[PDB]
Amino acid sequence: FPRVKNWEVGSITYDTLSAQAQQDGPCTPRRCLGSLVFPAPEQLLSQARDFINQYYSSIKRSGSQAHEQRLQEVEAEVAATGTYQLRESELVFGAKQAWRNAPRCVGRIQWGKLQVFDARDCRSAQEMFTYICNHIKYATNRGNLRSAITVFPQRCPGRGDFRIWNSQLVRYAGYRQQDGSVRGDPANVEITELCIQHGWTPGNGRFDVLPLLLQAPDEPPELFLLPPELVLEVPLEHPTLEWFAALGLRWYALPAVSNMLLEIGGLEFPAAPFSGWYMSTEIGTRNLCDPHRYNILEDVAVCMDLDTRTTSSLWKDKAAVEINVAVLHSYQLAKVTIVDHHAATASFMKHLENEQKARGGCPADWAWIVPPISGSLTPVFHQEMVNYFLSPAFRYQPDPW
Amino acid sequence: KFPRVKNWEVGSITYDTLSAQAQQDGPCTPRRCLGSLVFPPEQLLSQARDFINQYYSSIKRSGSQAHEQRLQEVEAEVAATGTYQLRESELVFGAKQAWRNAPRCVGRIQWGKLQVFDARDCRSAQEMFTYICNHIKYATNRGNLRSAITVFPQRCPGRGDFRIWNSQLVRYAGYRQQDGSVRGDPANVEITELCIQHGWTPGNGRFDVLPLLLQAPDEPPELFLLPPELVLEVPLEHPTLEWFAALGLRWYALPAVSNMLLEIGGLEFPAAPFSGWYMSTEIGTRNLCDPHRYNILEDVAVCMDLDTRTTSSLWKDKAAVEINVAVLHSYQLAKVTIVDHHAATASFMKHLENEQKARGGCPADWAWIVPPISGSLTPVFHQEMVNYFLSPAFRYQPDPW
Ligand code: HEM
Ligand code: HEM
Ligand SMILES: CNCc1cc(-c2cc(C)cc(N)n2)cc(C(F)(F)F)c1
Ligand SMILES: CNCc1cc(-c2cc(C)cc(N)n2)cc(C(F)(F)F)c1
Ligand SMILES: C[C@H](O)[C@H](O)[C@H]1CNc2nc(N)[nH]c(=O)c2N1
Ligand SMILES: C[C@H](O)[C@H](O)[C@H]1CNc2nc(N)[nH]c(=O)c2N1
Ligand SMILES: [Cl-]
Ligand SMILES: [Cl-]
Ligand SMILES: [Gd+3]
Ligand SMILES: [Gd+3]
Ligand SMILES: [Gd+3]
Ligand SMILES: [Zn+2]
Repeated sequence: FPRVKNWEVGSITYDTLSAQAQQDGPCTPRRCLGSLVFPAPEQLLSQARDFINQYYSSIKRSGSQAHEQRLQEVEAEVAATGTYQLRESELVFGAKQAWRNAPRCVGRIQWGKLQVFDARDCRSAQEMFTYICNHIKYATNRGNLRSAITVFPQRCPGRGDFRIWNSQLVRYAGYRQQDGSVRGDPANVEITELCIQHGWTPGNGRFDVLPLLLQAPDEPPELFLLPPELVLEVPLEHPTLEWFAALGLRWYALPAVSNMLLEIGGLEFPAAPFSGWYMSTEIGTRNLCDPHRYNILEDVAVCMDLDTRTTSSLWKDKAAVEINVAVLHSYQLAKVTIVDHHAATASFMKHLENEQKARGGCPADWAWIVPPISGSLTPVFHQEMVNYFLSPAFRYQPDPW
Repeated sequence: KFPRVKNWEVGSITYDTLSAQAQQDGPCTPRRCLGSLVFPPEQLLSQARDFINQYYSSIKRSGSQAHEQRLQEVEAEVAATGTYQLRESELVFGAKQAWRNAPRCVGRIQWGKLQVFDARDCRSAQEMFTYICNHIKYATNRGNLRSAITVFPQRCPGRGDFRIWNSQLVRYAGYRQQDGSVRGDPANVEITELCIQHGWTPGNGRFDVLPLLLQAPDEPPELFLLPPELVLEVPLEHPTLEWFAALGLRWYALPAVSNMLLEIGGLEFPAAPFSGWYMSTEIGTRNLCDPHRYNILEDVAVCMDLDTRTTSSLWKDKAAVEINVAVLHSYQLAKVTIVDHHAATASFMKHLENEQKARGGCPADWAWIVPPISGSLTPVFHQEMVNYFLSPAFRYQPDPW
């Protein structure tokens, strides 16, 4: 059992939960690949059996009458149909556990507070869009954001997958330019090209909200525009740098990841978009300051009158701090839920403590948990962490194109 | 079997073929990644043979006269004595390789430029002290710092070992109180209590340079007051925050790690202090702002009149940046070599590209290469890395008590 130290306090714990790590990661004793971004009925049965065991533990009915009945039921159904169906309460529990198990998620203190929308009866891409609009409406909640997941029908033999082609429900277009630059978000060049290639009439702004490409089984993807008033956005201003508003920067309220696969008890939900609220560094630091994203850092430092001809002035660090201040100020002014990296990492420390008592450990990916600015100012920097894969889980999956 | 390694800022891909050589198993398994953990008789000939082959390939002299001859001499030496002595040039080449192979070292672009003082004829703590003193003065060089290592005698069976008890050659005292808490550096409370217990008269201050505890084989250590004119220190001031000087902060010029064990070709040097120059975040972020170190962050933020009542003002981030500015400015004013984390990480990316061409990869520990402030503002953040152990190497070792 790995010994885990907190270097700020001196605390020492043992991650006994990692011993139950089901699937295998990318590291070996020869080489750690922890920094890489992207590292049969009998086996369906053992995964299902384990998840059902998990579910009946959570309802304090382990080894009980209903527990055996469910195990027998699922085996009977896998024997008869090659698969099985989750009960509604199992789906809710499994979606929460998948969030709880997600090693790169700093917001997991919230894991038990998740609204699960059961769209497993969804029939078409048109119904899928309605479900998604309802998800967006509920989760946004006029700025008082609520964590939610909508679960579309599971992968099943004989039919194609439901897929949302967009990586998030809200994404800004990225248009390749006349010279070769990107106008808008360069992370979204590919999905933007697909939307146009699928009949979308592009804009030419820097913050054009993309349409959804929604794929019903064995169907080409279908284009759906989001009603402008469903997509809550936050114009970005800075509390003391009045010129900052003239940058015309915006970001959207709702982080809704839509391209990940939800795996529960061996069943796979390739379309299961989930959303919470932002941590300000995702926007201020990564989306706005990554060189390959909006890349505003130098322009902001220039406007700040910082000396950008030498690195030792720390103009990059000063400008990024003020971009993050602007993000926090702007979301608070708009009354849109947002958490700064200090509050978020402090709450994650409480999550690790809760999880140590609850399960004997917590899967955590240090390099993703530590914020991209001011890392060692947050308590998670000084916390050793053990990264491993538990199921139920959210998994990356190939793009459908 | 050759890890794909992507740089996410540029999109470029390489393969780490060098990882195929990793001798010492790291702490990770397919089951769980332990990458964030700080600290996770003829065997001698295999490592000697290997290291000798490394030497002769590096000088384009593999499979030619002097190579074979040297292979026999170590073979005969170990047969006749159970160990061997490194040639001068091999001690040199081995020290540079252990530095080159140090996965957590961001300054490895400098690995070819290293001054190696051969102290293998040393005998007694008095001899150590003048060797250490020669090193310190050469390395300090009136503030024009020069990377150096002094290699005290290797380890042999049946006889005690040379050890420096201090973790660094320059450490500040840590004094407990009428209330447990510490004045000075809390990192060094332990060695501070050993020095006092071995006869040193404790000062009262927050920046008393500790005396050295030097240990000749099979002897209790001997205290040594470092010549005060040989410990170059930098008073910390800020270029525009006039009151920053009044905080009385200082740091020393020379980072000289003196508790690590140098291993070359099977031989072990438990006393081999190496030094370079500081990266500014080490002082300004970790040493001065860690909660368990000097923990000055709130004191500077009070002086900057920052709103410390709400974490979302990012007052921690602002105070941290100014402390780092103060470090860089002070060292540059004192004309003491220092490198900021932007220059240091840009140089490390150049080092990665060089090493890719030279050796087919580079052991790099992402969590330590990425600086503790403004992580994603530096290029190494966006560089995937592979971590593994190559020989020769610097290894951690137990405290000699
Ligand atoms: C409630 C507020 C939430 C916050 C503040 C938050 C925070 C974060 C952040 C900052 C990341 C890293 C993103 C990046 O840097 O690209 C992340 C990843 C992630 N989050 Fe959360 N999140 C929240 C809610 C949720 C919810 C509701 C779910 C699912 C039910 C979820 C599941 C995930 C997953 C799966 C990842 C990727 C994890 C991995 O690959 O291991 N999060 N989260
Ligand atoms: C010349 C300027 C140098 C700079 C700026 C530099 C920078 C650094 C930094 C920032 C660390 C991280 C330590 C920490 O944060 O606790 C480090 C670690 C380390 N440095 Fe360097 N360093 C330099 C030279 C050297 C030299 C000359 C040697 C040895 C000959 C060396 C060997 C090491 C080793 C062995 C580690 C720990 C590696 C590990 O445990 O994997 N460095 N260095
Ligand atoms: C930072 N933008 C990209 C990104 C954001 C998020 C994310 C997701 C949620 C629910 C909240 C939040 N605050 N963030 C999750 C991921 C991924 F891919 F890891 F799941 C990626
Ligand atoms: C700031 N932490 C103290 C610390 C500093 C350094 C270090 C060493 C050298 C030669 C240069 C530098 N700039 N730093 C190396 C280590 C260790 F032990 F990891 F090797 C620890
Ligand atoms: C290459 C490196 O692993 C990559 O840039 C990672 C590092 N840590 C991260 N952490 C978070 N939260 N989000 C990210 O996108 C990344 N990117
Ligand atoms: C727990 C965590 O691994 C630990 O705090 C590490 C993280 N990265 C680091 N990186 C550097 N350069 N120095 C350090 O001391 C640490 N500490
Ligand atoms: Cl995002
Ligand atoms: Cl240090
Ligand atoms: Gd003004
Ligand atoms: Gd302009
Ligand atoms: Gd006043
Ligand atoms: Zn690992």
